[PDB]
Amino acid sequence: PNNLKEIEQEIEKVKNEKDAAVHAQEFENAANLRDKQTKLEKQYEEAKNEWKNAQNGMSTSLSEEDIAE
Amino acid sequence: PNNLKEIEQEIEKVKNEKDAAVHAQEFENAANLRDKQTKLEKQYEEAKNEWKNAQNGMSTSLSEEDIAE
Repeated sequence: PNNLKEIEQEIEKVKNEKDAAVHAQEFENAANLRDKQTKLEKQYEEAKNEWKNAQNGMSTSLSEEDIAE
Repeated sequence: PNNLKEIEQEIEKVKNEKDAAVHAQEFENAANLRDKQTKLEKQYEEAKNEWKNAQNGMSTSLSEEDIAE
């Protein structure tokens, strides 16, 4: 639902940014990025779990409209 | 003269120690070790240069005792 998409993208760019710091020996910034990534993943798990939890709230059923299409 | 040896040994263990921090994502310790390694190499260059500076001061001569041995 257009939420875990962008959140996952931020995790990707953060990981690349940390890799650049590691190869450049900029460990001062790398330490901050490591904690930031953990923050992103922590909220990522909660956001995904609540989404699938709400998915079970409603049941997807077919209808003659779908077959008509 | 037991000077470049001891400095090189400390540089060697520091280099391995930094790798331990990097693989363990201990970036805070990595920065501290990185500065220490640079400081040691600074002393290594000075000690190595001044060692051969003293060596060039005198010239080794072949005494007849060396031939006798």
